[PDB]
Amino acid sequence: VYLKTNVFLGGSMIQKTPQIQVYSRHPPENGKPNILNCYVTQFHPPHIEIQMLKNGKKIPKVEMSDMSFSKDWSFYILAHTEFTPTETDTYACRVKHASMAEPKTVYWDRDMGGPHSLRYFVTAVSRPGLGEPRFIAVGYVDDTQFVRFDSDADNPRFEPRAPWMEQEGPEYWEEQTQRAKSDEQWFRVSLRTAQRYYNQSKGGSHTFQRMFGCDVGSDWRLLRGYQQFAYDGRDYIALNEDLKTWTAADTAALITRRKWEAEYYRAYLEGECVEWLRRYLELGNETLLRTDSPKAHVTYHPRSQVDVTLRCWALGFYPADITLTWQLNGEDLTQDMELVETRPAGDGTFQKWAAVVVPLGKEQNYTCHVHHKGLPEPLTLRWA
Repeated sequence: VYLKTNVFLGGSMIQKTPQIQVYSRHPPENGKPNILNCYVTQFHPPHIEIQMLKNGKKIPKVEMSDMSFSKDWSFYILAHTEFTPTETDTYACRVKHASMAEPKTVYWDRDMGGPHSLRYFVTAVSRPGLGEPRFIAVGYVDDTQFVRFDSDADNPRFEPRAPWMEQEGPEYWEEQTQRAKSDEQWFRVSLRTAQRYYNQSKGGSHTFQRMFGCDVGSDWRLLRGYQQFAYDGRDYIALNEDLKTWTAADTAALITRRKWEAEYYRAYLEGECVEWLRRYLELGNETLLRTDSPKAHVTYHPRSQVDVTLRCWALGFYPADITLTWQLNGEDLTQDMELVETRPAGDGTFQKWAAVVVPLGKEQNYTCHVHHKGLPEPLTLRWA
């Protein structure tokens, strides 16, 4: 359940270049239909334009995930589209973002080369000249989105984004919608305050983020409870682990702290939040409690006459947490490892790979190990 920020606040824009991965949902086979994914992460500010192209031209029908961010505050988005690979057609994803001179085009390269949490990620973005600020809020149980709110839909309200949430009745949706609609006003005020404060121009769009929720262990004790904010991508104020005090970042916030300094947030983070997490887990037990172990395998990409790339894959796994490792003789190689960030397949499962460059004719000495929760014990594989 949504938590209300019980008090208002009183009262340097960085830019982060997006990384992009372009990949199909299932292994490609010519002539067989598939989903092509364009996964864009690690970027700030959140305004971004994302195209997918077949043979140079824009594909019109492309789904976009609700936008969210990770704990370092940077944003991600997953775009995908229906397609059927052939041997000849090319596919790329083109990204346009404030942090880059030109748009950036990444081609689909057909070879590429427990505890629980309940978390909300909230974002408000002022569009001065293009109306009131756009408010968005997305909830997560572990690695699974389950609710979303968007000021941009007409008569917006909290909505289930996991089918198992359809069980909850109108009481729930009303109360959640009401808390979202209240937080949005807060963000309006807060966006106005921050602006005024730094003497900023009424033109510039600005960004305010909030993250809040629950980390629980095996023993169901609160490992970590969160209530923190970023302004323009940068830390601003955070409830401490003590659930009593605040860490402010700059000076503009150090007066919001003195007008903020407990039981209120502790009540939520130790009480309601852990309670509803437990509830969400039952409602979606058949899937949230599942454990899809990963389909690992090693592929081989020989460039030069001396050395080649070996890539350890891991496909179709849940939950998202995982460890891939390359080894030569029990020795570890995580040093000269290229290792993409973990990515959604779109079906609720995840993908990842690790790569190393090795001396041609010696691909047999290297060994990959896949450590996933859904694994009896670490997995062992290599090339033959």
